[PDB]
Amino acid sequence: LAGNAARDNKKTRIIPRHLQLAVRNDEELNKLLGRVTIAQGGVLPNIQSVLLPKK
DNA sequence: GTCTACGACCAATTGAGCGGCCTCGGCACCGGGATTCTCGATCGGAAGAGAGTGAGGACGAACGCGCCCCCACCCCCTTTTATAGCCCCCCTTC
Repeated sequence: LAGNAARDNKKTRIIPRHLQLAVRNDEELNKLLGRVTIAQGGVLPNIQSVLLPKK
C-alpha cells in the first residue's frame, strides 16, 4: 500500500507520508495501528463537508 | 497416569549480516511561464411589493307589504207589549 501511495504521488522512495497514508487509508491497518503515531507522517487530507462553502 | 517428542543445553562450524566505504541520481529547491481559482463587479435568469381588472359576496339599507295587538266603542244578544203585512212550513183540498 505504501508503494502504491508513492506512485500516486509520483515518488520512487517510500517516505513517512506514504506510510501514514497507507496505514490510515486501509480500514484494517488503521485499526491495528489506531493507537500508533507515525513520526513525520502527518494526517489524512480530510475536511468536514459542513466547513466547505455553499452556493 | 503414562510416555516419549522434541526443546534446552553444548560444542564446533561458518556465511549471513553489520560497520565502513563509496557514489550518483532521486529528490528539492528555484524560477519562469501557464493555469486555476477566487469573487467584486456587471446584469441574465427567475421571483416579490405594488397596482389595476374583473368581479361578484354579504348585508346595510330602503321600500311595501303583510300578521297580531288592541283601542275602545258600536252592537247584538236577551226580556216585555201593541200593531200589521209579509213570509215560510205544514196541513188540507183537490
